Amino acid sequence: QGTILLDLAPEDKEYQSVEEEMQSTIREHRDGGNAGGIFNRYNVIRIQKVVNKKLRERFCHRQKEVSEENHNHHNERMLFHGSPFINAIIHKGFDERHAYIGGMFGAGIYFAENSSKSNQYVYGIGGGTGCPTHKDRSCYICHRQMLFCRVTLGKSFLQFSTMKMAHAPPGHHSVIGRPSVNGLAYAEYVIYRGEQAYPEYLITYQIMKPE
Ligand SMILES: CC1(C)OC(=O)N([C@H]2CC[C@H](c3cnc(N)c(-c4ncccn4)c3)CC2)[C@H]1c1ccccc1
Ligand SMILES: [Zn+2]
Repeated sequence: QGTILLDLAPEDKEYQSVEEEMQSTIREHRDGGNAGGIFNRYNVIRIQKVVNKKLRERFCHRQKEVSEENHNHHNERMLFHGSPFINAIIHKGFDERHAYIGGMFGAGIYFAENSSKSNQYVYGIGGGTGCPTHKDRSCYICHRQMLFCRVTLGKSFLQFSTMKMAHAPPGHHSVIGRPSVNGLAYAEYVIYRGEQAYPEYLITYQIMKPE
């Protein structure tokens, strides 16, 4: 009924596959490490498959709708997501009702192809005040969580800024904020319907200090 978390073993190719994507999508960010910490690698301590009959089924039902309106192409894609609400997400699914127009963001759920981008948000916008125990955005002690999700993008509307969007434009199912000068540095994939993202993998890790 609820969700069941399935431990993958490091010997399992799926485990290796998921970690590789994470480690390899670490990229340098213009903030000197202020948001997600200074690190050149992660210590992946755990990777669990998220199994939830209800959620999978809703996700599949939505994927079919988007498909009929996108010429039978649901445009599914694997993307990362980091936020202080992962534990809620893996049990109740993504819920746009917690997405609000504010600051540099529209009322949608944001994803990223780069694991280090998602890491910048695990403790809040701009990293917030860091981990709860040491209030350190660069804590190497506390364990972090991020999701490698299945994301139904359907027909994406491309634009430079995504901060005052309430829903995907007419005819579309997602919005991609693209790089610009004086703008974004990495593309941001946004959905406005929770059902368009299934949290396939729960990644437990720590950023490692440089050597
Ligand atoms: C900047 C935004 C646009 O990028 C996101 O992806 N955000 C999501 C993160 C998670 C959130 C969310 C999505 N699904 C949920 N299910 C819950 C959630 N929270 C509390 C209780 C129950 N559920 C929260 C909505 C916006 C936002 C966000 C908000 C605050 C911190 C980090 C990230
Ligand atoms: Zn800490």
